Amino acid sequence: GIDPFTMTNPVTVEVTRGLLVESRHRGAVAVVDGDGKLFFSLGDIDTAVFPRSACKAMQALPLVESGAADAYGFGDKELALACASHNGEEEHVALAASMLSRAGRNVEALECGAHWSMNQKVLIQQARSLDAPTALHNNCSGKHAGFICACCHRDIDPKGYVGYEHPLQVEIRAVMERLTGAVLGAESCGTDGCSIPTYAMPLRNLAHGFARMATGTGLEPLRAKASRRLIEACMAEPFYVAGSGRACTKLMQIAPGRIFVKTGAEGVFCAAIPEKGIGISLKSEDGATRAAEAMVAATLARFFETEETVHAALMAFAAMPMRNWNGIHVGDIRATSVFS
Amino acid sequence: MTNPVTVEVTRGLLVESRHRGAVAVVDGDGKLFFSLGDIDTAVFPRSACKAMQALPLVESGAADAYGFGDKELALACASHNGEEEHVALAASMLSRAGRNVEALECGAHWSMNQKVLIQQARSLDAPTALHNNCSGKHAGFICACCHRDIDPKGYVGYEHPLQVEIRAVMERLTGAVLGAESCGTDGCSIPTYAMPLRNLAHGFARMATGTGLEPLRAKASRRLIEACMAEPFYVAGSGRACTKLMQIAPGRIFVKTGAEGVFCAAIPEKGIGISLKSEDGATRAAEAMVAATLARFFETEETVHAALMAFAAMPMRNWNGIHVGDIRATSVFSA
Ligand SMILES: [Cl-]
Ligand SMILES: [Cl-]
Ligand SMILES: [Cl-]
Ligand SMILES: [Cl-]
Ligand SMILES: [Zn+2]
Ligand SMILES: [Zn+2]
Repeated sequence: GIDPFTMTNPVTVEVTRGLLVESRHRGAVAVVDGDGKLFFSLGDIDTAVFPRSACKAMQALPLVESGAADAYGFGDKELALACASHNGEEEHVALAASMLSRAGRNVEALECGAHWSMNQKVLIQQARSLDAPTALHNNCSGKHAGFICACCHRDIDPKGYVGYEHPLQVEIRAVMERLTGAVLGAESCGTDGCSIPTYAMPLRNLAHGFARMATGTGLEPLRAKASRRLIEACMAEPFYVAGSGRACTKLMQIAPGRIFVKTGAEGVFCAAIPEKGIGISLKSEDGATRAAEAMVAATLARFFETEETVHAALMAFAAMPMRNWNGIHVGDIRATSVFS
Repeated sequence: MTNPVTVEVTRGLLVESRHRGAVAVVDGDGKLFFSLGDIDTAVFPRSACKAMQALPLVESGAADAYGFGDKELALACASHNGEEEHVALAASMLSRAGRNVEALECGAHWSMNQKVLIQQARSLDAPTALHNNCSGKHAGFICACCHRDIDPKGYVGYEHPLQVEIRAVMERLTGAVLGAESCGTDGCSIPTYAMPLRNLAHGFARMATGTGLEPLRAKASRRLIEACMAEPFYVAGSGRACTKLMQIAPGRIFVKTGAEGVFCAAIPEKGIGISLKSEDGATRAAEAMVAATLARFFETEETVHAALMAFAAMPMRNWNGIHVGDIRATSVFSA
């Protein structure tokens, strides 16, 4: 059932080995329509959680609403990259560089720092082709290029754009408060991996914000139109949101143009299904990506019970097999029956 | 019974993520010194019990016949990084028995340490079975077989004599019941048996003290525990928690990680064995937990206590080097 106020997270994902549960994850999920009505919840959807990268599409609204995306000729690939936690594959790097170039800037304008890919196969490619990663390899480089472009198009100096009272960060707080109805302030702020603010808010508000983006409900016309554009871009070019081997990219290849998903660090996922009018947010309590992936897939699957092929493809992510170094099947990562 | 929150991960002013888990600290006589959570539910030890699985290599006489020292014994007890020294040592152990890389049945994998992984990617097209974190343990298994003229082919199999012997050793050390219904296949394709954390901790306390063990098993157990503490690079490697934790108080603390958030440990001078599990399987939580549990026993040795608390409460810095939060064992470890 639905409890807006419980503080207790149920077991949402089991990891088996042999015939026994070896590890278990707890978590919380909110599913909300464009009007804010709760369709499904699990666990604590009231305590503030940090969305991390899961809200990058909300943070991309300045890039679109300012007219910068249109002025620089950005299409679906650039918008998807601005919404991305990308693998740092060379396609992502070259596209981020071209976004900066069109605004008259380069990698030196980035304030996010560098890191090696969090995808092991891409990390191996990076190690073999690079002495060290650059800021363009950072998973947030498309988001940050979007920030720099939003500033340059408006003649706002991008220097310091990560700072709490830089005009860009002022604007992003206002956007996020309006979309989500949450109160965003220093007491709920932390610093993200890319050195910008990240604001903790209840999962219910996060899901409602995505439901609004997906449906337009409660949004002024320009924000509704820009939200559609960002959601459609991510669904149209899902490699640019994540990349090779990544669950967000593959989830958005199951039912092309119909499902929006986005991961955040520490086990957050956000999602939306525009044709159903719904937004989803969730978090695995311990922060594991594998648990958040199984949870988002099991939650999405409930909306596709009438379409076997889509349902089966989503359930393949809700129940993932594990193989050891010899290829032997050893167990599975499975969403529990709370999702059924 | 719901396990308590053992580790909090903060960001800004707030707890961002939380881990639950269980810990058992048992003496050589089986008395429980300290526990958190449910220490009775069966848990897979994974690599945390490698030192128990190394007993055939020592007790059979194989280690002495092949001229093994503390480095080889530590490697037999290791989840190593697959650095060049680990690879060369596992190859050398196989060669003493008249075997080679082809005798290994564990498969190959890239290092689970990122810096070593980068070095491997730049120097190799692909890892070999020698790079597997379990290659020293498996070389030890093959040497135990060959020394006794047991055919090592199929040594991973449930009724191979080596696996029969390992079950008998581990049932004696831990008091647990091991059988097919509590068995799974581990990462290196051998059996791993789920057992209560209490029994696992008691087994390590028996290894560390000799209590309840026959003389040859007590002596071999002491040899293995001491080798690991004497050569802690060979148990794990550069950058690794198990190696650093065994460099804090040289010769005094034994630790061993297992996949899915297990740790085992022992403090021989206190007659203590330790086991624990992060319920969600996170390595970061198990590392903070083992450090905080060890710290309980060193509170009046300030330099040792401080170095253990540095693993119990770890800062997190972002890509620009800014402190963003912490990974901290909770107050239940100091209560
Ligand atoms: Cl609006
Ligand atoms: Cl994970
Ligand atoms: Cl007792
Ligand atoms: Cl015995
Ligand atoms: Zn970021
Ligand atoms: Zn192994």
